[PDB]
Amino acid sequence: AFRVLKPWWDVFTDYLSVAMLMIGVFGCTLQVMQDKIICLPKRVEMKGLKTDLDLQQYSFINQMCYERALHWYAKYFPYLVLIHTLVFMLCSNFWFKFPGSSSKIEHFISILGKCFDSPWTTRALSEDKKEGEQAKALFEKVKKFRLHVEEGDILYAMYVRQTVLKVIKFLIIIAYNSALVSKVQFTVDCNVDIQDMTGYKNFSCNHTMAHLFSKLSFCYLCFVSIYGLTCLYTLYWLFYRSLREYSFEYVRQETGIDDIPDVKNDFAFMLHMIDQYDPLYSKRFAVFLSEVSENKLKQLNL
Amino acid sequence: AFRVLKPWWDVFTDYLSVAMLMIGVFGCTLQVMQDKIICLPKRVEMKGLKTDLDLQQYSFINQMCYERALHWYAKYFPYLVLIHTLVFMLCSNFWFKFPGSSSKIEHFISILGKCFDSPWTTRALSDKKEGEQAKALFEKVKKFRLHVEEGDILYAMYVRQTVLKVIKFLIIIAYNSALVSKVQFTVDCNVDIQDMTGYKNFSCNHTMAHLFSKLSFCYLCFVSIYGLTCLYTLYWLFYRSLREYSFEYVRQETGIDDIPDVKNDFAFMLHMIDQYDPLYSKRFAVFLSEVSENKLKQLNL
Amino acid sequence: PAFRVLKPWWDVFTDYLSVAMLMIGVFGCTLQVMQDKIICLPKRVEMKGLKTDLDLQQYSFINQMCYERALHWYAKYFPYLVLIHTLVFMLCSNFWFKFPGSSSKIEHFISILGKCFDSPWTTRALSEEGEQAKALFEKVKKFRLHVEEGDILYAMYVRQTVLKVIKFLIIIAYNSALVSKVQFTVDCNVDIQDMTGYKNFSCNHTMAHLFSKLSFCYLCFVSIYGLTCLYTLYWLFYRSLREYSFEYVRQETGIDDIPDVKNDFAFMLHMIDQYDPLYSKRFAVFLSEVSENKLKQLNL
Amino acid sequence: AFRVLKPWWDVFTDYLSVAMLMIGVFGCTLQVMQDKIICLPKRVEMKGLKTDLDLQQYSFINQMCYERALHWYAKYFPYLVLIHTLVFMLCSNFWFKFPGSSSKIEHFISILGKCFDSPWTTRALSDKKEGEQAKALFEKVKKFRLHVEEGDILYAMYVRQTVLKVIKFLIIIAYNSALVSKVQFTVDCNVDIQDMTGYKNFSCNHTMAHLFSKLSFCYLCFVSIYGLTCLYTLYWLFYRSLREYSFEYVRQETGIDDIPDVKNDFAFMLHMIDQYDPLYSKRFAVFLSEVSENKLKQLNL
Amino acid sequence: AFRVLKPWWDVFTDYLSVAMLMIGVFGCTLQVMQDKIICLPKRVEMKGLKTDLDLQQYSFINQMCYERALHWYAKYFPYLVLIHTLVFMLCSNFWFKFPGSSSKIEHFISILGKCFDSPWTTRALDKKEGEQAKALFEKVKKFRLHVEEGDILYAMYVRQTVLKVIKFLIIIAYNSALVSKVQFTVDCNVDIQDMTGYKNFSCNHTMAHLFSKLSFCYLCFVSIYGLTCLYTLYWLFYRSLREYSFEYVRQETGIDDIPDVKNDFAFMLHMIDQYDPLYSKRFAVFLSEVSENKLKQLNL
Amino acid sequence: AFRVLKPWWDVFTDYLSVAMLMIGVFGCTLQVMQDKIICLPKRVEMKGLKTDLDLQQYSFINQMCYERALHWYAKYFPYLVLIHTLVFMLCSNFWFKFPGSSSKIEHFISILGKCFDSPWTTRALSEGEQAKALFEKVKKFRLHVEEGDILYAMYVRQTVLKVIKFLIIIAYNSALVSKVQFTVDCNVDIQDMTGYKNFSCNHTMAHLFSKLSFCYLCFVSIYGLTCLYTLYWLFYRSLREYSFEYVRQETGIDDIPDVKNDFAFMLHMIDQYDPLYSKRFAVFLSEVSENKLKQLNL
Repeated sequence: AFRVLKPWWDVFTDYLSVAMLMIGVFGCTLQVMQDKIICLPKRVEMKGLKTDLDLQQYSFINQMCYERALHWYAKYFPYLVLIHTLVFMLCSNFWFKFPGSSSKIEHFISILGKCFDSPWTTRALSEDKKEGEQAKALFEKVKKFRLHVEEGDILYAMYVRQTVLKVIKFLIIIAYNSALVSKVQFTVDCNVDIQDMTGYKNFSCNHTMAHLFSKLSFCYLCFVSIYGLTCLYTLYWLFYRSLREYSFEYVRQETGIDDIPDVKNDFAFMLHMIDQYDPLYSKRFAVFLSEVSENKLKQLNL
Repeated sequence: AFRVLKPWWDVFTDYLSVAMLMIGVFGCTLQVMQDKIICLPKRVEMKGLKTDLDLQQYSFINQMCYERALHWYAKYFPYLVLIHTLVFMLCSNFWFKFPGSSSKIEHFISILGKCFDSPWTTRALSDKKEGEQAKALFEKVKKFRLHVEEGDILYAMYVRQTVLKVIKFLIIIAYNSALVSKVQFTVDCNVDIQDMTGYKNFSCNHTMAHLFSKLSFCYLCFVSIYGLTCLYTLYWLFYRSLREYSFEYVRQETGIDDIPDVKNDFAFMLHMIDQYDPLYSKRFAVFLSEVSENKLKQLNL
Repeated sequence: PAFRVLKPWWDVFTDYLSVAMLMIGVFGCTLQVMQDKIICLPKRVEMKGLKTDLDLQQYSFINQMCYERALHWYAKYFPYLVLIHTLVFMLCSNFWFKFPGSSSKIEHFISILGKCFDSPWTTRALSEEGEQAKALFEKVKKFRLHVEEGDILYAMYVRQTVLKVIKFLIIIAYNSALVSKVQFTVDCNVDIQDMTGYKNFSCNHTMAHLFSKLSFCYLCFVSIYGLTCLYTLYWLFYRSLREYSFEYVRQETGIDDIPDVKNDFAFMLHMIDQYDPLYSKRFAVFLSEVSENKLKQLNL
Repeated sequence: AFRVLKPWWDVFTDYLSVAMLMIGVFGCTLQVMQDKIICLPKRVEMKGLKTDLDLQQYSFINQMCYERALHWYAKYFPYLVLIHTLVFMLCSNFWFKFPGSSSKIEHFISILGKCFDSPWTTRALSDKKEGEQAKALFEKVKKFRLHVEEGDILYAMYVRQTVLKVIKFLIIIAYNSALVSKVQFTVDCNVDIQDMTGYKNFSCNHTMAHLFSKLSFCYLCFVSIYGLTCLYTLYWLFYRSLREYSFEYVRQETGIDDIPDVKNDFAFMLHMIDQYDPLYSKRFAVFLSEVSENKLKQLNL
Repeated sequence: AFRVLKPWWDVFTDYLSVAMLMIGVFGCTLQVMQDKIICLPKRVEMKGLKTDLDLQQYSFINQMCYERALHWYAKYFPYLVLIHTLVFMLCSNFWFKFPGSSSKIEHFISILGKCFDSPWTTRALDKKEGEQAKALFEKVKKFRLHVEEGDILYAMYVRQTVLKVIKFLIIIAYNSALVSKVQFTVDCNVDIQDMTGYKNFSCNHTMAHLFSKLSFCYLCFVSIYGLTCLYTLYWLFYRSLREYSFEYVRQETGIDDIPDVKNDFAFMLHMIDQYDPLYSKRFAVFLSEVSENKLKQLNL
Repeated sequence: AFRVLKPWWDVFTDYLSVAMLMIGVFGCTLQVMQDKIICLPKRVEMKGLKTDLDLQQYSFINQMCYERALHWYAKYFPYLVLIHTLVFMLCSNFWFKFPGSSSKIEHFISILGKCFDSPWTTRALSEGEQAKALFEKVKKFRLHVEEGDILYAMYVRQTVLKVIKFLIIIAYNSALVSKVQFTVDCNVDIQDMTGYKNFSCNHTMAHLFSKLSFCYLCFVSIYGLTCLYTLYWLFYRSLREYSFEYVRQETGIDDIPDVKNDFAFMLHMIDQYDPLYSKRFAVFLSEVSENKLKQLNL
């Protein structure tokens, strides 16, 4: 699968998002099962007060003040969480499933798998007709892959745009979610004009799930902040190391085959992406990139 | 399997349809557990007001004003969404199963898959079993090129389905935008029940009126994106005569300057595949020249 | 299962329609007994309310007395009728698999075609083993004496579609006739005064504006169903299903002596070539004395 | 595969029984969900009557009049439906699963199945292993004829079973038709609870009275059809000698003119097997002539 | 393959046991669903009586008179029927899983299954088949030596049947004794005067007319079960099952050197011959020394 | 699951545990379905008595007296039943899944299953490579087990824990069975907020819990009796030393040695299921049989 093409920052978030999502789901459930606002008329030994209100006047007051007193944030806290998590997940898996930049990844993975474990690699890095035929076919495949992928830049622009979009969505969320968080309170006042229906004008209301939504909001800000720090680090990683230019220096130094060229653009990007998992697949691919090795295979074929 | 024949617009529209179904199901789920209407009579220190009504008269009033005061759009918003999503699903994946129509596509897919990995293409672009495989490839290519060139059964149907989807777009957006303002919270109910209840005018509240409005806005936006994608698909479909294909670049980049020009359904399929990866075309075009057949026969000896 | 190739497109279409009809019927029945089925109030023929002075059980007495005295019989038993009609359709669609007289012949035919479809001699004849081919030929010979003796496997297939068409016509008739009798507000005039004190009541049927909509849907479905059946009723009449003629195979193979079969074998070939038009081609070679002449020559 | 020995009636009655069972189960299911009875006292502008009764005295009245005024049929109809259906199913099944009467059936089925695929059967109608298998099957059939052609234990039980089922039909139809008129909607209840409630006469409504009646009618219909088929069986076992079979058609057609006429259990079972496909009879008949055995012996020597 | 060692009576008994179980679960479920007792105070135009009792004093009275007036049989009838059914089931199967009486059964059944597919039996009534027959003969001798002195596979059968019969007698006894105490309306005289104000109440038990019918049905079913078990108990004792004579097989096969088995093996043969009286002949063929001498002669 | 390595003791105790769990679940289900307390005030022609209490003062009274008047046994009986049956099951099952005492069990079962059907047993009591392999695996397993302990002490240690737990359960169930009453009195000091100080309460599941407690006591008693008999059976001879004596006279072989420790322990256990596996194993325990097999192989 696409496990080799995923640094830590691209799997770490792959869990954070999930966590975020479940919070949202929990909220939604608890917003439906649990009760809601409860409102009582205000009058601005001990004996109780008689309001002389029915069982439907109370429901009318409750469901009028629910939407005439509560701030829009308190009413819909978790739906925004679900929307944001869904958009984040859509961002994380954009260039994997987009045609025009998906076949290249599949071909690269297939060729890397083929060349990772080859007898010719063992023979070449140490210092039959079938093996020689397979080796020659794989060299031709590598050459055609190089000429077919070493011209475009689609697998880098998409990734840059993706990270930029995730970072900006971070900034917006931490902006507004932090702005509107003191408006989730417990006891509110409701001043609606229902005087000819119930006989009372001012009410005091208690929102049930206020404290819990406040706690969940703080947890969500924390998780988002971690997400944003990870994304910022990735964005720094992209824009510092000149990711569109590879350099086979260490392979040349500790291999002895001093003719490996420096590939650029998309292939260099993919090499930089695959050496963050296990820095040896670059060696195996570099084996199949020297005219010297091709000449030695031709000579041994005879 | 079939992912190769599904361009980006198709998957984009499928995701939009999935989201549409999700919001429809969300609305349907909420309507059962929360939605209701509460109606009170109108009479046009602080003390309460006595109406002197039972628990049966209140239910009478509620369920009468529900169906005599609410606009039909507010009552059944999400069922329309579900029906439209169902129609959109039916329109998609419809040009696969109207006739059998599976042999014509699976045969082409298998042909292309076996042609892509044929070493003969690589050798031209640079044992007995290889010769037998090449002979079978040529024979089945000939059979399929003879079968396909019969008419238009997998091209016009695509046009019909896209046109139907666009028409459904226009209608849905039109009447969802027209009536989106009939979802209100507080309404006035004027029913003539005075000889059994005593009150004539009532004021009612619909529980879910600030949420159906937002779900409607989200649904309308998703609809608009869907329609824009469909319009682009139609523009691309009708801008280029996809029933005729020319191997202009293949002959120049390969040197075999005798490859013919195929048309109708086969050309349509070739253009369909050209979007995913413009490499299968050359691999198939390798097995389309009689000179290649002559070379294969000569080398098999 | 095994009896899958013996289903033209309209058969699976009608199966899907029938299952959808059953879903609608069960949905309606479930929604029926899920809520309060009626709300009835007495009638008395600044603003202040009216005190009926009725207990909590007198209201239930009134509700369920007027429910079965003011509602039209259609508004109550709609889902039950939907279920009954769907079950009848499903039973009718399969009254040619379970009858032993037709089941035996169908199993024999399917076994013969299964044996013939994977016989190398068919490929040999079409391109232009041994004892098994001869034995299969005698099996085919016996087969086209066992079945070709009358009209049993075909008479019931044309007898059932007529019944289905009649049922669809009757359903349309009495379901469009009585769709406007499902009202929302009704008047109930029962004589319960020594128990309650009120004689005239006004009632609301809660799910009256729902059964209406479902009804429409139901009609539409049967309408489509009807059309399909009509096509099949037309498909069995323009061409004589009891006469078959091997013509294209003769020209595409050259074995120009295959005869024209009649009766149930002809009908079965007609009904099975619409699934995959090659079973007739594969079977055709097992019908000519030339094929057996070549078999005997090859054996010697 | 105990389906070859099942004429059309023995498979029609099974579906009838399933339908009867589902009707009974549906009725028994709604027997509990819906509230049973509603009783109010009788006093033998417009204002209501103040009964001045609690919610406990109402329950007392309802649950006393329920069992002091309703007829036993109106209360126990579904249970009787289920009991009768279970008895019918048990009677239909008391033919395969009785020791001393099940081994013969399986032996016959296995022998007939093996004989249906012997190539000597088709050979006689125009290899060492095949020859010895044919000889062994000849001996097995000869032994079997000496096994189940002495006692009619497998034929008397079928007649007993069908007679009992007909009797049950008669009883069920009789009493259901007699009592179906006692399921009423509105009833009167005259119980002596005056020192506890203050009222002596009550009027009650039985909610599930217009429904059971309908189901009851349906039940009869199904049962009626059931009985008819059983009656047909008690004309098919008695219009000829069911214990004397005649292999006349096989001799007059195939040519083998020495096949014997079996009798008793074997004749009855052949008459039954000849109600599915008249080809098993001749496949078994061909393995009953000494001429065929002599021909096989000559071919073996 | 235990069905062969399962006479007809031990199928009918299993069916009766499952019927008893379904009746019991039926009763328990409908006991859960209902509302149980309803109690009202007694005062030992028409106007209703005001008892001036709260909504919790009714619950107090109802549940006090429940376990102060109802008989112990009317409350725990379903539990008793379930317990009896479980004991019956665990009693009928206590000779398959008890160690020391299970290995013998599996050995015997496996051997009898092996000694059915043998052409030597057909010959009575080639090197590999001869060796297989000799091995089977050696096995016959060895286990016939094995299960010949430990005669515990038939005492357990008699003991379980006796236990079942005794349990039948007890159940019938106290079910007939206490079936007239399931009454509908009862009088409850509890001393609660300073908490409710009333001293005497009259109560109705909801499930007083369904339990009577279920009790009668249970009595009928258990009576049939007991009659079957009584017949089986008579069967085991009118003749010694510990001795078997192979008279008919000897007279029919002319191998008249067959000895008479005894004790446990005689019991197993007596049990098996009542399913299909043919395995005895196969074992008779495969237990004689004449047959093995003939086999040895043929082998050479 | 190792049926042969289970005697009547194990099967009977497993069935008893199943029944125990059944009644425990039944009681817990009824408690969670229909079980509560109903309390009324006390005043220490017939007419009704007015308490003048709301619909929430009753809830308050019921909740307060459900915690100050009901004994902790009356409320938590099914939970204790479930916990104790669970621990019994775990203790009885904690003998095969120990990391280090499992392979010796299934390997022994496989060896004996192979030895049961070996033709050499038939030949002796009346394929050479297979017989040699079986002899080899047998002798290596003997060497491995004769020095490997922690397969006999664990059995005793688990069957002693069951006995002690039985004793404790009897102890605290017999004493607190008379505290499950139906009618109880509740004297809580809530007068300024309810108006009454003394209440009489009914617990709705007193009699049923009494019956279930009696059934539980009987079932434990039987379980403990069986466990005591098992302990007696283990502790009256050297279960770790088996004597191959009758084999010599009833087989003819005179060179059958007596195995030591855990292997003798399993031999003693498996002898009761069927006293014939010892025969098949003793056939292969002779050092002359291997010599005869080697001679016959040539």
